[PDB]
Parts: sequence; C-alpha cells; structure tokens
Amino acid sequence: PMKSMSESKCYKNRQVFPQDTNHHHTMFGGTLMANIDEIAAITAMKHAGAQVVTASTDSVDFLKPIKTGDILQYVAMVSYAGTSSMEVVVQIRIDDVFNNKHDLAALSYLTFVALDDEGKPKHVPGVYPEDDVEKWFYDTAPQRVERRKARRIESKQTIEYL
Amino acid sequence: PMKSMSESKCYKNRQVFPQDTNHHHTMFGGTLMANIDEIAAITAMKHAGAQVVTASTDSVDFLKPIKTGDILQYVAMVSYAGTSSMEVVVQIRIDDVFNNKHDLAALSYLTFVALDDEGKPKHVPGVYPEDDVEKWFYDTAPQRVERRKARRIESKQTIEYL
Amino acid sequence: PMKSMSESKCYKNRQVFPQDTNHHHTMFGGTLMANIDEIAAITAMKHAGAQVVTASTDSVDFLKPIKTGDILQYVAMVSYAGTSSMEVVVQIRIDDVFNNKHDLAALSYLTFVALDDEGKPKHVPGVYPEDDVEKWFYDTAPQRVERRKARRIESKQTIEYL
Amino acid sequence: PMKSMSESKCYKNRQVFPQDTNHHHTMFGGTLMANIDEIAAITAMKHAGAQVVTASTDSVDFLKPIKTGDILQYVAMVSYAGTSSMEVVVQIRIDDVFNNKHDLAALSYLTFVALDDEGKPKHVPGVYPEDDVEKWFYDTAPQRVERRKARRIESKQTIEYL
Amino acid sequence: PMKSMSESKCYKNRQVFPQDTNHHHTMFGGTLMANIDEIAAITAMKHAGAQVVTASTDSVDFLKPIKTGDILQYVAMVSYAGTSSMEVVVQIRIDDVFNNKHDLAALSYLTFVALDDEGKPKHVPGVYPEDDVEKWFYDTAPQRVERRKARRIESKQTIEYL
Amino acid sequence: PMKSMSESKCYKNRQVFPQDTNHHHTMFGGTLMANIDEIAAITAMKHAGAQVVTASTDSVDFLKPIKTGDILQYVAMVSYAGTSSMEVVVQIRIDDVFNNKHDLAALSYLTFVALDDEGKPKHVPGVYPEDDVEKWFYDTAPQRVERRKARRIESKQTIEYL
Repeated sequence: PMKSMSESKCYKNRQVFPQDTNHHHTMFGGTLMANIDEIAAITAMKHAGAQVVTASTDSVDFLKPIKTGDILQYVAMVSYAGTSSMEVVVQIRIDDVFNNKHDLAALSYLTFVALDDEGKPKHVPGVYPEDDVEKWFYDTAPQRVERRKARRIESKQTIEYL
Repeated sequence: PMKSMSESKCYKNRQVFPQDTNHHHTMFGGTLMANIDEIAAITAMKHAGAQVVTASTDSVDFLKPIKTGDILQYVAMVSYAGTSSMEVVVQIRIDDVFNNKHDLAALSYLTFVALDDEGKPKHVPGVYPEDDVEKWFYDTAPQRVERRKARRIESKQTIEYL
Repeated sequence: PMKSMSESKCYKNRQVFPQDTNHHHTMFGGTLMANIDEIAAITAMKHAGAQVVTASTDSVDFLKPIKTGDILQYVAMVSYAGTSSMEVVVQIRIDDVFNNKHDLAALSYLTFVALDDEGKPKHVPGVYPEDDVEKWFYDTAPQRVERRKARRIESKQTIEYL
Repeated sequence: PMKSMSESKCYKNRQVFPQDTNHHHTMFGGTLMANIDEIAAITAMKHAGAQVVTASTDSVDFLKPIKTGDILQYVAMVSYAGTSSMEVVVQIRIDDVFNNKHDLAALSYLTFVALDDEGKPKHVPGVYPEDDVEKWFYDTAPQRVERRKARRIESKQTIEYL
Repeated sequence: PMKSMSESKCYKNRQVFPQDTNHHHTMFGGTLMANIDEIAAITAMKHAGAQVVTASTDSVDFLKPIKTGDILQYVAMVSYAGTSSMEVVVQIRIDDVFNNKHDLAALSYLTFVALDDEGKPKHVPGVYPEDDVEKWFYDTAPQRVERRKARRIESKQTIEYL
Repeated sequence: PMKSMSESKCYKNRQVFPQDTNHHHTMFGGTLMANIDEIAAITAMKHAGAQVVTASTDSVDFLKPIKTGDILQYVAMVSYAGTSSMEVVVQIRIDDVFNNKHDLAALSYLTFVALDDEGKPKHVPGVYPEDDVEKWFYDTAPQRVERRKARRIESKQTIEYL
C-alpha cells in the first residue's frame, strides 16, 4: 500500500519576527531548524498514520539569508519510505508577495521512525511521486539513504569510543 | 483586477504543545487567536500584495475543545474585498491522522486594511470563489461586512461616550 | 445572587517588548488578543467563582497603533451575566507616564461559560453596574448578547454546510 | 515635588501557565522574577515620569509555592525615593477565586534609577504613604536602604578583587 | 562530607537576542534574572545531589549595560553550605571574542534549600574553595548569610503585619 | 596560527522544562536543535574571533530520549578548521545528579563560516586537539568534511533543478 507524496504534504507560512532573528536582523538558524522539525513531524505522522520520532536530522542547507519581515513558506513531504522509517524533505522558500517570486532559502532532509502505541517500530506505506519536483526528490533519495546508513556506522563507532 | 480565493489561500499545520494550553489540558484561546491573526495576515498580504494591518477581529467561535497532542490545520482565505479592506476567514480544523478525519474546531473572521509604504490605505484587487466552500464563505460575506460596518459605529459611540 | 461589576474587575499593566512586535515596531494583533483573553478569563473566573472556557471572541477593535516601549493598561469587567455565561468587556489603553494621558487603543468583547468540576455549565451570579461607564457597558450588553446568540446559528449553518 | 505611593501603584493579574513552571508543576522562580521586574519598572517609570533602569534587585523572598493554574496578583509601589533612585516593593499574592482568599506568596524589593534622554541619573519626586500598609513599607525602608548601600560597597570590593 | 566549589560549578554561554531586550537594545533585567535562577538551581542540585527550591534571591547587582549580540558567560558555584541550604553566587560576564576581554556585568546571590523525595529539607555536604576567587566568595559568604537570615524574619513581620 | 579545541570549548547546562517537550513528555528535537545551533555558534565565534553564519547543519543524531526535568549538558568544540570555515561538534549529555552519570543523548555536527564586518569570508586559525576525545573528533573530521563537500554538490543540482 502506497500513498502519494501529495497526500501527506504539509505547508506552513510564517512571517519572520524580531524574536526570530539575531543581532544581524537575520533569522536564527536554530529557529529555522525548530520549524523544520515541527512541520516535518506532522508530514511523517500523516504519511505513517502513527506517532513518530525523529531518528536524525540528515542535513540542513542554509542557502539564502532570511531577514526580519520576510514571509517564509515551508513545504514538507515524504521523499522515501523504508520499512518503518521515512525520509522527509523540507523546502524553505522566501515568499515575496510584492513581485510574486519564490526563492529557495533552505533545504532539509530528516528521518523519522513510525511507532505503535507500545513504542515499537511500525510498518509504513510506500510512497510515490506525481509531479516532476516530487519525482526529483524521490529519484535522488536512494543515494541519500545509503549515505545515511554509512553515517550511522560512523556515529556508532563514535558512541562506542566515548 | 481580481484574484481567486485560492491564490492567497494559506495553510498552517501545528501540533498542540503544553506551552500552548491551560492547566485543563485544553488549548488556551489566546494562543489559538495568535495563530489566527498570524496566518490571516499572511493571506491578506498575499492578496493585497502589500503590508496590512488588522483593523478588527470580527469573531472567533470556539466550537470544539482542542487538546494537547491534537493536530491542527489552519486555512486562511480572503472571503471579501472592499476598496482597501479584506475579510479573511480562518478555519481551524482538528486533523486526525490515525483515522484520517477532519473536524471543524473553530471559525474566525478578521478585517485587514492594505497600506502603501507611507501608511496610507491601498486599493486591493477583488476576489472570486471557484469551489463550493469558497463560494459559501464568499456568498455569506456581504452580511458580515455590513454587520462589521454597523459595529464600527457602536465602537465609535463607546469611544465618544467614555 | 448578585455581584457588582467592580467585584471582578481586573487590571493588568504591561509594557510592549520587541518580542510582542512585528517588523514595523507595531504590536502584533495576536499578542494583544492573547493578553485580552488572559485578563478576561481571570475576571470571569472571579465573577463565576468557577473554572471558565472562552466560548467566543465577539469582537476586537484595533483603534490606535501600539508601539514598542508603550505601556498598556488592560481593564476587564463582566458586563452581562446570563444563566451560565458571562460577557466580558476588555479595554486596552495606552498609558502615557509623561503627560498622564490615557487613550483607548483597543476594545474587546468576549463570552465565557462557567463550568463545574465535571465540565458541565455552572450557574453564575447576576451582575450590576455602580457608575456611568459600567452602566454603559451593561446597558449595551443585551443587544450584543442577542447578536452573539444569532451568530451562533450562522456558525452552525456553516458547520452543517461544510 | 512629591507623590503618594498610590499615584504610581501598579497592578497585574496573571495566571500561571505550564510554560511558567518546572517539572514539579511549580512556578519557575525566574519567571516570577521577570514578572517582578516588569511591573516594578512600570511603577517606577510612573513615579519618575522618565525612562528607568534596574540598578539592583535587593531581594526576592519566595514564601509560598505557586502552582500551575493559580492566579497571581502583583502589586508594585514606590516605598522609598532618594535623589535619583526609587525603591519599588512588589507583593505577589495567590488569588483564590473559589474562596476569595489572598495569600502572600512572594515579596520583592528593587532599585531603579531614572535617566534623562542622554542617560544621566534624573531627579525623582519624593514619596509619601496614605494607608497603613503603605506606611509600613515606607517606615521600614531606612534599614533596607542602608543595607543596600553597604552592599554596593561589597560589590565594589568584589569587582576590585576580581 | 565535602565538595569543592568546582565540583558543582556550572557555566552557560548565551548570545543576547532581540527577544531578550527591552526597547533600548538593552537587556531586560528580568531575562537576566531568569537565566540566573536557571543556572544557579542547576549548580545547587549538583552540589546537593537532590531537588532544590529557591528560598530567596539575596541580591542582583546590575553593573554594566549588556547590549544586543553581546556574548554572556554565566558561572554559578556554591559559596556557602548550611545544614540544608546553599548560597549560590552567579557571575555574569560579558565575553568579547574580538579582544579576548571579559567584563563583569552582573553579580548575584541566591539561596536554595535541598529537599528529599517527600519535600522535606535534606542535609547537604559542606563546601570548600580551591582558588583565590572561590576563596573570596567563600570567605565573604558568612556575612551575607547572616544578612539573609535577618532579612527572612523581616519578611515574616511583613507577612504578619499584612 | 592555531588554537586548541579547548580554547573555544563552550558549555551549556540546561534543565528540560514543560514548554520544551511534546505530548509524550519527550523533548522536542526542534528545541534541542535551537539550543545546538546557539551554543555551536558561540564556539565558532570564539575560535574565529569574528561574526559567523551557520552554513549548514551536517547532522543531528538523536540517540536517547530526553525527558522533562532532565538536566542537559551541551559541549561545543571546533573539530575542523578550513580556510574560512569551521566544523563544530556538539555533544548533548543527560546529566544525572543523583548517581553522577552522563549519558550521550545526541550528537551534532555543524558548519560555520567566519565573516569580516562587510560579510566576506574571513580566515580562521587552525585547530589542534589535546586529549583523546578531542583527538577522536579531529581525526574523524577529514572524512566528514569530504562527505560535506560531495553533498553540497547534490544540493547544487537540486537548487538548479528546482
């Protein structure tokens, strides 16, 4: 059983406030991160139809500065479905309502595991793309996943050492 | 010059945290109201393509209790365009991911005014609906706007009286 | 059993901080509304001697800009007591400490329902005014309250339609 | 020039929210202190008719545990006025709306200095009490003051040694 | 049984954001004080090996204005250990990463009580200094402690009187 | 010109409050990420002697659930110094004050760029280790850095495609 990438796609529009920025009037990367995780977890929950935990934040690329009073659009979707886990891709776009432009300011990939009521890993549906963008993320997912798996081994060695 | 109710339609998915509730495990009306104004302001900004100020909160109807760990979907859209003002309707739905339900937990109507860079009221485009929901809010708007107009008078008597 | 409007009258002085503003050094409507609901709920709790829930924000009129560094005075009173329900009026004034001026910057009306421990609507005492202002809010409340009940139906039609 | 203690007296009712507490459902002392400073600054601003800075927090005595859902009443008053400095006393009471009790749960004393537009210490009016409580705080100030002054010296020695 | 002042010494580095300041770009004393309590309570729990409550804040001396984007270093240590109580001294330094200077911007003394699982005062180990700074606060605490005991009674009289 | 890993090592002790958790009494990963980014940026600033921007979050591995009332220790250090960039490793430990344990709950790597006052990349000193843990992170840095640079390209393609 399969769900589309659109089915669980979640949106979030926010305006960037003074309490969201640093001393440079530039948005705190940590605030951006917290929003990213919030939206992504909702997307993962919707796709799995279950509670989720964040296993890892695989990367956040901060591509463009985000200023006070900028309007952000966050798009989260499942880009990959393993057995009990999913990759969620979050796009952060600066949304300019004055010239109707949308610039890509941040890109993030996270990994969530679905759980049952007892906290055991839960099977999830597979996922499929419908448009060219979803397809891009879906098609590039398999290399990211194999990297995540290799990086898990490095973290394991690190933990074993400490 | 006109826009659809869709072009400016904004979404927001948020789960309900402790810091968002009262001691009863139920969501504080204040937090809910703050989310409403934020989302609606973004919508009016998209529609007017201009800065906005909230002129009034026409109403907030709390129709169902909202609990910690509930998943919220806010939908904001412009339901009416006057000269320089917009009515924005916000629907707050309880989104159940375990049984794929959606319930209407609250309903809010706001009025925003568009402004130029000098803080003067700006002309806005008109609005039109495309589906039966958009059309229900679009069709029922004219009475609400007049009731809003009447109530501005009542506020005036009151300011004068004090 | 009856209480004066003064018996439950509550006050709140607060300064307006950067975290309460948007990009234009102007107070966020949503923040003002959260403060309004908080103060109103305390007043209704005092009047009912019971836990309360906010059934509706009947209106918030934003009349004057509220700026960073402004001192706000909120006054909350019960202007109407139905069987289980209270209308609360909240006045928000900008308090100028340099020329002892007070300006009405916002006006709000909210509806609370008092509950027993098990969550069932509880009977509240009646209310009465003692001065000219209190009398004004009191005398105008029944028309607002009849509008509130009528609006409830519109909301019901909307829920039914959706 | 002189003012009563009552002319600058400030009130604040707030409910204690989950976000204000620690793991034991108990109000974070830090929160309480932030509220103290806020209400005290407003009071001192009123008295001095100027911008103010917190010179010192002379004490905060935590006397009764404050719990989630509690209603707090803060009362701030100038209990002493030197040349450019004001002592503000804040009383924090737990306000029980179920039985009309008010227990003193905290007491605090702070020192503010009034500043002119350029940042120099600004003269403030004298202060005088009108009721027995006001007289109590007013008459006991001289010992808190000489305790403040001796302690400024100790701070100086500490800075010097470091 | 004993512990050095170092064993429980806690550090906290934070940058000063817009949300932490008032309208003068300058750190809200309240924010400063919330951070103080947070770090000091951690040190006290570490030293006691138990839950703690804040009994009082004995003083906060605001020595230097702290501006937006400044880097703060908080250091908390136990400077005195009664039977069940601890004086904790918190030092607040402005950390300049450009010229590797540190300025003392605030100094604070708090008093905590250790509690057993049942909420009763719990005996704590004594404390000893190892360096010249630790010795300075250690050697000076007894005079502060006696000032604190005296001041608790004062606070008692105030409660009785009111 | 070179700095030890210890020279810029920054600590943060924090306790996990109700407002930091989700409905399962478990710390929000978003909150943990904000904290991570803050401490790491300070470490970056210390090492670089300059302002910094967060270029990317390379990973966050969530290894153990973190619960309310837990005490956290964050440790941030520069593990790699490129020309204008730094890798910062943040360790998050659950600190048990009752049995003196420290458990590794999360590990993160982030990448910062040093800027001059005009926003151009700035040269940073090199870094070197002094103890076995520092040496472990330093010695594993080269492989992560090369992975960072391969992944940046993927992101370039993705940006191009979109």
